[PDB]
Amino acid sequence: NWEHLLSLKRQGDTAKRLRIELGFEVDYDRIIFSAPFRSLQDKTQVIPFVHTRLTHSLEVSVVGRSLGRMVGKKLLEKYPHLEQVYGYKFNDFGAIVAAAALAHDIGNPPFGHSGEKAIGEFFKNGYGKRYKDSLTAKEYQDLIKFEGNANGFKVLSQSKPGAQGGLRLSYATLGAFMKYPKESLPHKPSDHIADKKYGFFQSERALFEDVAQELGLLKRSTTDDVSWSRHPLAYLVEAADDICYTIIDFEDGINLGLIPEEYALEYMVKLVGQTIDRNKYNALQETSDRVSYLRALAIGTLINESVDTFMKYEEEILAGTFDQSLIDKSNYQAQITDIINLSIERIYNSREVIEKEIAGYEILSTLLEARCRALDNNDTHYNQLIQQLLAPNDHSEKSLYENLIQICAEVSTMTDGKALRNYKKIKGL
Amino acid sequence: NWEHLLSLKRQGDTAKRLRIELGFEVDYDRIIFSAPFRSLQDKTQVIPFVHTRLTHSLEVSVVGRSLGRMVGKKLLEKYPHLEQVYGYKFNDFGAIVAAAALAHDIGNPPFGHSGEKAIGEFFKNGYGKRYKDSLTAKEYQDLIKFEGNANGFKVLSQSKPGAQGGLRLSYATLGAFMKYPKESLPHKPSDHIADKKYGFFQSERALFEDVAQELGLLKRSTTDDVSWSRHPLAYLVEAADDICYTIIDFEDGINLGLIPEEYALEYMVKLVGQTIDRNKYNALQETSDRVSYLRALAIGTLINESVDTFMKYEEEILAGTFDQSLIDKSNYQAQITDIINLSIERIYNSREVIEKEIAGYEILSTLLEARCRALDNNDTHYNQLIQQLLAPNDHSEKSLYENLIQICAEVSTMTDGKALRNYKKIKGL
Ligand SMILES: [Mg+2]
Ligand SMILES: [Mg+2]
Repeated sequence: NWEHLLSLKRQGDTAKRLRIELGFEVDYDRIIFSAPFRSLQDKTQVIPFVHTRLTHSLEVSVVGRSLGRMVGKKLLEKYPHLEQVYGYKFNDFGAIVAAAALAHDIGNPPFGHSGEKAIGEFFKNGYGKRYKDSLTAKEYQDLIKFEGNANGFKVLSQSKPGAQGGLRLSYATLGAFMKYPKESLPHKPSDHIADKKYGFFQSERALFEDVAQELGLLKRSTTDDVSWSRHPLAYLVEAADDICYTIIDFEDGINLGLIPEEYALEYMVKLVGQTIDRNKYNALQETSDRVSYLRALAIGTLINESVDTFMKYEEEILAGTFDQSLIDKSNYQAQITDIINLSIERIYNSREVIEKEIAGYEILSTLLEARCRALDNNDTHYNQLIQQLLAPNDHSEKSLYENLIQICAEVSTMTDGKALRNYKKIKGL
Repeated sequence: NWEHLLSLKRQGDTAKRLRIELGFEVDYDRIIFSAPFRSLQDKTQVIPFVHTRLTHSLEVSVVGRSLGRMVGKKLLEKYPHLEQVYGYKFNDFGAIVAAAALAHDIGNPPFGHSGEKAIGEFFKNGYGKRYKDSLTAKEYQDLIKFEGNANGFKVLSQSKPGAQGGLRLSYATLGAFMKYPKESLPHKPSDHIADKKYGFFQSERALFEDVAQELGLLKRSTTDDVSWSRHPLAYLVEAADDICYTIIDFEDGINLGLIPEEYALEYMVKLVGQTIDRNKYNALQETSDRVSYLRALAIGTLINESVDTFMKYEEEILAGTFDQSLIDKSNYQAQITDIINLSIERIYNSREVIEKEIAGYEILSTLLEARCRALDNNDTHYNQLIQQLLAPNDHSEKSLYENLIQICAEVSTMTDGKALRNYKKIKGL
């Protein structure tokens, strides 16, 4: 039911909010001005001009806003009652998808997936193994299979003294942000696209249950482990992100010298052939302009194809029977796969990227060990100094799992500069 | 006439474009993906978390989008025919103002106004004085009173082989971007707000004349020096920029330790008193959260006040008789002035900001002198090396003024990193 999916409800609301009577734009406005989003300006994208996480978020938001606007147009033309009595507009869908896409990278720890694996391995085989017997199975699982999507949900909606609900985003935006509406256990029960990872920690189970019950998400789990169907706009958000990750990593790889210019045309002829102006392409004198020209065309065709795919399986998506992505139903699957493999071989496996990941591991391991050692023995002078350096903000009487997840969130959201400086101080440099 | 002001015309168009038959959102989308806008991620805001030019542009765009949406609502309710037959929406106004505000900092040289003065002084008393007799009075004036607004217009609309019209933005966006629709001469003929500076160089006179004739801007000059009235949405763009420059420089100054916390409340009580929740403010435990809370409130009230002021003088603004800014008609003028003066005394006059400006002067002077010396004698080996290092892109048979303005644009749009590296290479470091 689309009426419940486009909920304007926020945390702490008592009276129901109706479309015909704050707005989805306000979510984007709040995310833009938020400190965690601003902090993305000092966070890199594990590549050797090259995009930072802030620009990637910006570009993803721009693709998601286009996808959502077209999808809202088509749904409003398919469900007249959504605008006749409920008063919804395609700009609403665009705003929801753009706000969800803008914050999709707000909780990811530095150094890419290597940082996530470092946080996981710290609690699996490192100093964090001591907490295994003091936590429940799902809590420990969250600790060992730490992902930045659950951390991003935590950042977007975590209460603090004087700020309940965090950014207080609308429930539609929160639902679109959740790509994996399931708990930390069981680990990958099936081949469904939404079961690859989890989207919320144990400290957010009640809040996401409230969000799902407000949005009317279908309960797909018959056991005691909660799991819901994906929000239909989460498909658009993820498709936008994949389109950017594919076409823009290739642009960045080509412009940085890691990928020769020939592969650009070689893997973009199929994508851009239907709309390329050959005279304009040949008239361009710089490689950067040509690759930008190709990137714009490819993004446009992929956006249109994703909209067509979404409207092809709307009923299946709303029922929860869709087990793959919108980009997986692409006619350009071979070319997309070839581009992804070439990017993996030339960028992600480059020395510079490997070197950086090896440093992240040592920095994150050191910081996590220092924070945990301070947590266990908060009486020594060195531990008091560590607490002052890394957690001067506040202190409270919380549980062990809450403290550990707070440590993980604080370490994940540090800027590369702040993390490196703290690691050097702790290492006496 | 508002119908002509909301023009969808772009460079090279032959058939007229009508609202009821590409869209103002496309301008924002293009600016986001443009290389010059991306380059703002490596450009600082001459302050010692602290905003870069990209985040300032982002925040300004967000304020301008709010202002434009409210102003469009009120104009559509005041002119029913703008939506009944022409089919315009308030989202159009919001998109135009947001696109204009996003690119307002795209042509400014580094090191703030110190860089602009360095470029001016290079041609006034430096090595550039040799070109005074080889150029017209207005051309030389443009060289010596170089501003980043004209350079931003150049960046947004300058033709290149394979790219005619640059980003090919809509004419409404270009009109809203132009804060000073006048030539380089005469220099400040009156006290009008639009006559403080100029908005386009001599190489863009024909293009901006075409833009003004398409938008129906009123010719305010009876002499041979062209000058037009401000576009009504340029007032909103400038008001948004001033609101951010005032409230956010104060936030940055407070958070950086240059401004104590007391002045925050002292100068924000009047602005935020009508909408502040005292319980929420006192419950916050960190200074950053409190100042963010105050900044959001102040931005909201200033936005509403600016909308009210704009609708107060709509007829005067459309006739061209308005000689001041929207922020100049504020009831909070004393508090705004006090905040600006405190920011000037504590941030802009800080050592760190002074030191940086003294370095900009030497870097920009060195780079401009090297480029000019390469231009005059393009036969020596050293000059060929300089041309390869600083201008490898392309070469053409252009006039002296075109070459000099191209040199100025290229130097102004270099990233701080690229500029510093080139200056060190030239200095043999
Ligand atoms: Mg992404
Ligand atoms: Mg500004």
